[PDB]
Amino acid sequence: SNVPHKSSLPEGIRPGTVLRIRGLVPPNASRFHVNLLCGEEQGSDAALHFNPRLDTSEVVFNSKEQGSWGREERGPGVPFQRGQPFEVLIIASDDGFKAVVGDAQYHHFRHRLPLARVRLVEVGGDVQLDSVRIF
Amino acid sequence: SNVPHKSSLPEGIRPGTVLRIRGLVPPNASRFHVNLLCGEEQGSDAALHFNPRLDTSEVVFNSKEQGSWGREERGPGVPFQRGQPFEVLIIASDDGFKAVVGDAQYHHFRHRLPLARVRLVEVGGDVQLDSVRIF
Repeated sequence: SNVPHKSSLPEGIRPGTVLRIRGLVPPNASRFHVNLLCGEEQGSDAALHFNPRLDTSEVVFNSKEQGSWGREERGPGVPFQRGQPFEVLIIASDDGFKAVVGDAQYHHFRHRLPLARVRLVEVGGDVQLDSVRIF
Repeated sequence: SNVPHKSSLPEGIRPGTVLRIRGLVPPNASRFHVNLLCGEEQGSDAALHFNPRLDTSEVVFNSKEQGSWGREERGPGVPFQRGQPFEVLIIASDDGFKAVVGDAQYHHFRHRLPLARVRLVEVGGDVQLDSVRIF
């Protein structure tokens, strides 16, 4: 494992930016995450932390600012399964991020940090990442 | 076998809206269309008319305002084939519609009508639809 994926967003992201993540959850995965970060330094603020937790069957959403985590939000269940492929859309809108899993909107995360600060996508944890694409 | 597919959008669509269309272009297909319409009336204004033409090997984009069509825009060649499945994203931003076809950004259509007018997605013509989803 032990390596996160990083993708720069040269144009930043605006309402209408779509991140498509395709991958599969390894059969003994505990957790993985997708972070929208505001810069390339290791403590940088996270506009969005999307963290499916399959050892506890839940999906946590949060933000991180000046080094401290915000309040956890969480969706209905976990739309991921060990050993199973997935396709996630993270869609930037004017008032938040829409997290789509499969064929259904899973959660709407209202913006906590300004959208214009987001500068990179990071994908880490127990996941087999097939493809990260920005549209 | 096939039918005009309508998705009603009573709250409209906002920037950061993804229309995902999956289907088959059947073996003898001439052309098909995805319309973002402003109402349910016959001949409603169209914010976007997306029109792959298999018979002429072009993809046409246009609008229909106040009864008459605008000037057509064309994408580069035809990324559709008779007898092949496809995935199209139509992504609404503040300034236009982004068309993605099978992992490749394909064309950008600047708004000609205010996005707020859109009330209905219609998919018709020579296509065998798998799914239409609006996120």
